[PDB]
Amino acid sequence: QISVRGLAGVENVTELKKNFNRHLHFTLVKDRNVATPRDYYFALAHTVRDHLVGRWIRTQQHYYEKDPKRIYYLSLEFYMGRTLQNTMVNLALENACDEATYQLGLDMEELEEIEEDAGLGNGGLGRLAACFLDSMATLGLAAYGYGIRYEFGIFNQKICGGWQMEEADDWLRYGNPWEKARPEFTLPVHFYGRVEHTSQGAKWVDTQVVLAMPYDTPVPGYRNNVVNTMRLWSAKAPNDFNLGYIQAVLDRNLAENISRVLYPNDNFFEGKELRLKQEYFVVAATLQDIIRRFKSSTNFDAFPDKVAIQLNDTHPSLAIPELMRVLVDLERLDWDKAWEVTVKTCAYTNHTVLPEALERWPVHLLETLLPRHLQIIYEINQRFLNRVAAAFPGDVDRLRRMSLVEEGAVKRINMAHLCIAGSHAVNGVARIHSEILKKTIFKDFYELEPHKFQNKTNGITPRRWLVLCNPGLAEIIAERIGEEYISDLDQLRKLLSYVDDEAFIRDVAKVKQENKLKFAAYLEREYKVHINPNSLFDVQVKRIHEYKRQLLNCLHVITLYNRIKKEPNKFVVPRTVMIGGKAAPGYHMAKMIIKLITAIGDVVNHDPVVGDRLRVIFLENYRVSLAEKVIPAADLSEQISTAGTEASGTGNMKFMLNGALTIGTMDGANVEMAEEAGEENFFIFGMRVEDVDRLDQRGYNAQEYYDRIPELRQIIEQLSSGFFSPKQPDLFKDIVNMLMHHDRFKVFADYEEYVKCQERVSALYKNPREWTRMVIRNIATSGKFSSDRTIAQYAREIWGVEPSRQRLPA
Amino acid sequence: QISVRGLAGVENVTELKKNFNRHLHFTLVKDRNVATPRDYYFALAHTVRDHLVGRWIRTQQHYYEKDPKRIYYLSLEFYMGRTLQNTMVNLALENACDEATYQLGLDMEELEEIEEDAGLGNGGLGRLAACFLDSMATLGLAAYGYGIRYEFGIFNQKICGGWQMEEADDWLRYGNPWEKARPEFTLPVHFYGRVEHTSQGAKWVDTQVVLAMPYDTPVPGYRNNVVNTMRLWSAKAPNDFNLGYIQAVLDRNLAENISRVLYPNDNFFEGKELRLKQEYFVVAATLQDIIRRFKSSTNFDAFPDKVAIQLNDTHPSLAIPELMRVLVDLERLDWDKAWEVTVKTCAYTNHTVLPEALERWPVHLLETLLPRHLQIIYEINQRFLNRVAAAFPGDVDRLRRMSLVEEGAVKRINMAHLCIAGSHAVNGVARIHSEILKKTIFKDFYELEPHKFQNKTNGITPRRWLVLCNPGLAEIIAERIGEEYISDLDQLRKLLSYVDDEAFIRDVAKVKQENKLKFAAYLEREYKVHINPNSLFDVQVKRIHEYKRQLLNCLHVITLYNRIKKEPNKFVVPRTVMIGGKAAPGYHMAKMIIKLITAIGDVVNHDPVVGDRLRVIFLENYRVSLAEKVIPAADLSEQISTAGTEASGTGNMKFMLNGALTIGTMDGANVEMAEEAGEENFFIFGMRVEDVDRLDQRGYNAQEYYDRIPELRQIIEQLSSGFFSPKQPDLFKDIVNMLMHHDRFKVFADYEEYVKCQERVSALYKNPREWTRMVIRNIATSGKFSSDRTIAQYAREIWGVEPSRQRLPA
Ligand SMILES: OC[C@H]1O[C@@H](c2nnc(-c3ccc4c(c3)Cc3ccccc3-4)[nH]2)[C@H](O)[C@@H](O)[C@@H]1O
Ligand SMILES: OC[C@H]1O[C@@H](c2nnc(-c3ccc4c(c3)Cc3ccccc3-4)[nH]2)[C@H](O)[C@@H](O)[C@@H]1O
Ligand SMILES: *Cc1c(COP(=O)(O)O)cnc(C)c1O
Ligand SMILES: *Cc1c(COP(=O)(O)O)cnc(C)c1O
Repeated sequence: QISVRGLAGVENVTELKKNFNRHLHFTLVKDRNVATPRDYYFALAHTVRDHLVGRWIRTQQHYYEKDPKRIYYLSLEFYMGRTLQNTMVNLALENACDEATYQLGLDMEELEEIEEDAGLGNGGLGRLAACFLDSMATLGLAAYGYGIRYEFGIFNQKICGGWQMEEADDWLRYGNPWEKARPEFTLPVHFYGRVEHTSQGAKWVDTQVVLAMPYDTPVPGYRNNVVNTMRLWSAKAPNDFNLGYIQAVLDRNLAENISRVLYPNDNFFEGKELRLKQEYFVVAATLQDIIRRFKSSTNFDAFPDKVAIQLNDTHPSLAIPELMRVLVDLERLDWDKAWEVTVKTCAYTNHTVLPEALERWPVHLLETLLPRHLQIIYEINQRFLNRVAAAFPGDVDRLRRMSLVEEGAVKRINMAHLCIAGSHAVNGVARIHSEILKKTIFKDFYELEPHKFQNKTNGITPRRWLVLCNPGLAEIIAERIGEEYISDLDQLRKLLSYVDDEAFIRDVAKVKQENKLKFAAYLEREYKVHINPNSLFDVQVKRIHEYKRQLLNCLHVITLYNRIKKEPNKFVVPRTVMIGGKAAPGYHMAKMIIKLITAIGDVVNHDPVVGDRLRVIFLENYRVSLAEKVIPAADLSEQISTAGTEASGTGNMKFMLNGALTIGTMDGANVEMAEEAGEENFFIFGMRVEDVDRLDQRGYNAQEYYDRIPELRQIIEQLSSGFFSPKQPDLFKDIVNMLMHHDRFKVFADYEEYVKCQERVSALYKNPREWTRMVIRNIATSGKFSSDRTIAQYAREIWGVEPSRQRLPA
Repeated sequence: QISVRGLAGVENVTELKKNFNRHLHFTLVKDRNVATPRDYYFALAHTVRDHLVGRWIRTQQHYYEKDPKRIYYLSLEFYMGRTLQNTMVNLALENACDEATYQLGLDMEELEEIEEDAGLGNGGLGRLAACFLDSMATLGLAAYGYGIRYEFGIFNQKICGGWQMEEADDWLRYGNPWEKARPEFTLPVHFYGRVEHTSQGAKWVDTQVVLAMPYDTPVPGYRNNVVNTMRLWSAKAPNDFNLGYIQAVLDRNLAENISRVLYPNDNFFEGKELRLKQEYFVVAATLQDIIRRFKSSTNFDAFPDKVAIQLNDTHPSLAIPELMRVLVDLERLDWDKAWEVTVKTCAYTNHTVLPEALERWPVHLLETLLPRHLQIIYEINQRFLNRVAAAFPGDVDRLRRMSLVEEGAVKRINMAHLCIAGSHAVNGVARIHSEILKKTIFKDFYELEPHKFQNKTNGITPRRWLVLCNPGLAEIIAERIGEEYISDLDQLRKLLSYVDDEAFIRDVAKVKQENKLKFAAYLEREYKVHINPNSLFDVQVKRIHEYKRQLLNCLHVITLYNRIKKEPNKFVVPRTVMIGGKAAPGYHMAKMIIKLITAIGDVVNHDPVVGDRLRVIFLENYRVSLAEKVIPAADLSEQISTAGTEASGTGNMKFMLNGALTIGTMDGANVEMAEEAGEENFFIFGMRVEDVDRLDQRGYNAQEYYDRIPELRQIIEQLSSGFFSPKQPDLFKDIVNMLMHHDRFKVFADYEEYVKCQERVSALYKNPREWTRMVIRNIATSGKFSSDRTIAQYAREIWGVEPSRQRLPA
């Protein structure tokens, strides 16, 4: 049908049909009389997987023979989403499978919808890990992702009575055809116990053992025949575990609970023992696998020449003291040599400055669970502080601020300080964030070791986030500039030559229109909701958090409602305002925000005076597969965090690639996006970081804004008095109280500029030709935000390896 | 190589090789460079499984079109053992796979040893269920086995310091290539709740739900292209289960524990709640599946024409009140009609008369767990007793003895009484056992409903228990009488014509000798134990229980030792005495018996005066795959239970088929075996049932035997004084105490006859030609003990269906 989806050759189609029927009969044990759509999905998935196998085996043999430096990306989250379509895209099989299935009487798009998301992450951090794997494979790097195979991923969100309810995400119920269990590379992981000091060093004894069993998933590069591996560990009890009899077998559950469920926090730390066990489990199993692979090529001088370990935040920070433990206690290296190897091997990426998100583990927990690691941490700390004291003699307060050990009520280990001390490179995730790290929270570290600190601005994969989710747009671009841009996104700059081309303008606007119709139809089918597809699609999708300021969007929505009610017969640009995202289960204020959004919808959507001029829709169960549907359909991307809080953002980038304009603050990567497109082509508003600092010095007084802005005061009075909750008039009083007295994120301070800037959006939308020209200028300058660019920078500036676009043979 | 293993045609071998390599690459994702023997095993298993699929699909379609009466065999145990070799035997693929693997550089016998037993049973009852499935398929019956997929089967036994230690049998760790998950036929099962009585009947409300997910395993018939199904249910929590958040997900374990582990008792009942949940789980899920299949062909008049349910002991007895519940509460049949359907549909097999093995559930447990089932049971009881009272007016004591409800301290439901009341047929498992049921424990029931009571003597499958485990014997038989006997075992009578044929005598004795050499070598390899393969192999393998009298065998062994020590220079026929079997983990006396056996070995095996004249070996981890090795190698089969206690036995039959002579009491099926072979060809000794009764009336006084038999007294003094436990002299005093004061099984009363009869065994073994002639007379008359005979009788006399030897097309 369309060119970027590849060739449907007669031979290839005939073979795909034959293999589909083979898997239906032999693998699934069904005939066509009794097969359901789910059986058809599995038959297709097995058929496509068969095409990965030879390449997977060949890629791994190639790494064994060439022995390149290997890159190990360690993360507690990999937010993969669905695999079927992505695999077909990367192997150039999409049109062939469409034709084969069409010839068998089946619709491939309906089969794709059956697959479960692999939801092994919370949001941006986990999704970044997934983009990165895709880019590493596309760039020919010998890379492995290592994590945990959670039995239950991020919860499924249902909305009941306008409230979030959580359901378990039993993603493995029907089987996962993409993974291969590897019970033969099972490894032991130790917990608890005590330390004995012999004449021949320290020994960690009397430990409890849990087994780590690996499951491997293929990660195909884009049309280069490289298939890398994601290795996820699952927890198993040993067979002599607890070994009256029946209870001992049932208690195997205690050990296997380590890999049971993903902690559903985003930007929020809690010191729970189970989470610490998860973190050590992944590190201990991973490092053993790494060492085994290194020895099969005790000269550890060469270890950093053959191995890089990238820490995705502090969540796998125990890799530092575990590497030391192995080298000192088991391999018998002297401390100083071990430390040299460790620092040269490890690098740390920081993803947040919010203080409540930073991991600070109580010492008593580490003492019980990981007594040897605590000894090693103290020794790292004493040696590190000895260096600080030599460089800044007499600066006793600096010694307290830089310590890995925080004093107090409960002594804690600051894991971020541990990661900086033990890594040769430390990076933030957007230019403004990296600068903030050097000026504020890690200023002391930067002064001691300035060479360590870098920036690596985030990116997204253009395979999933353009070709897969928006083939119509990919196609109209390819018609003009060819297909090379899919793996070299900077080539999108060539589209600036088409900003005045009437045909290109028309085709861009047509693609958006088709995507909006398709999305409006999806909403009627699966959720019984009617929307005007000629309205401006105003979209804010991301996790629910005070810092992301869904509440600021709420206040705009109410403003627009109130203005319609005041002058009902005046024209206004119609909007469909869509907000979606999950709240962490124990985060009360986030749950109240969801309820506010649905309550505003209840009033607005049923007011006959409003008509179809304004609709407010809460999009339930926001996840990767839903992002692939709504992002292509958006007109306006809402990126409105308080300046200084969103370390990067990556949703922002996905919207820019797919032909939405952005309204946003100068925060995170929004800064760089505006720089690349031109500020004239972005809707920028609100306090800059320096303005937030100035208000903090004077003291933020929300009352002042209430007193001076009548439109704002009317909204607060409506919230307080029960206008949006007529049966429970005090329902929203905690939201009102927070906004008026303890708002850390200064929602009222950006309200006036936000409303004014939204009026400019509406004005431009009235002129479709000019809106579309601005869109072209955004898509054309989105190339910097390819994760291929990001990964090339990590490779050259941190890992010491050279990317390659060279194909392996098929 | 050998004829009964089938043809190795060039085409077939070429195809098997190609498919093996295909599964190695695509299914296992390995190349030959990195493949282990376990990978080779899986590649073969997938290759053989592919040959089952078409036949499986075709068989199930055939049943759908013909709509025969369906037979549902309900069991809490299916002791399947390994599947690979059995599948090849039943599809005639054994020589072809041997040749294919040989051509690939692999030894198929080494690959077979990798497979785990499916150990989903305790011993004889579970193994009988497995034999039965094999026979039902071979006889063309539309039969389904239904049970539970335990995550952990019967424990692995290790012997440490001579004591039994238990390890979890994590049989699924590497995957089970034989099963197919069917998550689409998942069904709900209800627990707890309460009953409401409306105007429109009783309603069972406020229940907790557990899901039952089925896994299907193929059961191939012998060369008839029929493949039936074994459907095993696995427990899953619903997704809203308990739905702070993290704990709710971890607590899904509570529901999933239902299918976690097999209770490891043999002939011993304990009233644990988890076991009751297992029993209801299997019944509730099964009956829904049965009803669904019946409706897809509300006229329940025809239900017993299309359905038979066979209850394997009382373990699935809740099927009776559950069928009633469905018909009355959900389908709205009147009680009397429902009851007619139930009784005509259900039939009950009893497997034991020991009072401690009979299920008697406390009422308070049923009241909490299954309140509606308890109401239905009481109503069954009241109606049943109304009939008793009409037939035997004034016989108030009969009403108390026959009640389903036992009065007392704790009121209990007698499940056996429930099964008799609600079934149209009740059978025992050997002629003597069936007679005992009519004269003793169910006498009252027999007087009320004599037509219900039948016998169905047990049997074993000759596919597993001759062709598979002893191909050399199968072959020498086939050379004389052809191959038809494999599915018509009565044809073994033709071998009586060869009792004087010198060539046949030689070949029979040669096969035994080869099997003994192979077994002696297995023992040196895997267990570092040396044995004389010219010695008489004296074997007692079965679960450890007082009633089975492993202790009587111990006393003989000590007697032989003591006689050697007394006259060291006299000739005695050398023996290797092998005892094996598992003890239930909480059965203290069974555990002490194992320790006694190993302690006797410690002394005997290291006494230089004994030499290789006597060796005592405890065979560790006795299970189906070990039975297949040791049974072909045995000379003497020890079947020495106290008369009246072993309902049938089935090990006895396996030994008779494989060319061992039997020493045994007139108990269980030993009676019928002696009748078929002739008493002159069996080593019968000891009290008959009537003799045991006479001693019970007078009172058993063990002291009398101690006082009169000097050889017995010497042994008791050696046990008491520490001769076999020099470091812990009192170690065995509980065994001594039991034998002297509270032996329910009268070990001393059969001692003198047992020793005398053992001397006759030794005398015959000295004359190999006459020993072998007697063996021929046993093998030749073993045909009655085919489970094909047993199943044909169930089919005609209970189920109302006609077996068929007709082949389906391939
Ligand atoms: O660079 C990728 C993205 O990382 C996000 C992030 N920054 N920190 C986290 C974070 C995620 C999960 C969890 C924590 C922090 C703490 C925690 C504790 C327990 C379980 C999960 C989590 N996520 C940033 O907010 C976002 O601006 C950035 O684009
Ligand atoms: O007909 C097949 C065989 O059934 C055996 C049996 N008779 N009762 C049981 C039995 C097995 C398991 C369990 C129970 C009884 C009670 C129990 C409770 C809990 C768990 C398992 C078990 N087993 C008989 O002892 C044997 O003579 C016969 O050949
Ligand atoms: C990209 C993405 C995110 C991150 O969005 P932000 O707006 O950067 O927070 C979160 N969740 C999903 C499912 C995503 O695809
Ligand atoms: C046949 C068999 C049994 C039953 O043996 P009995 O001597 O009848 O108790 C028990 N366990 C295994 C493994 C068997 O194969």
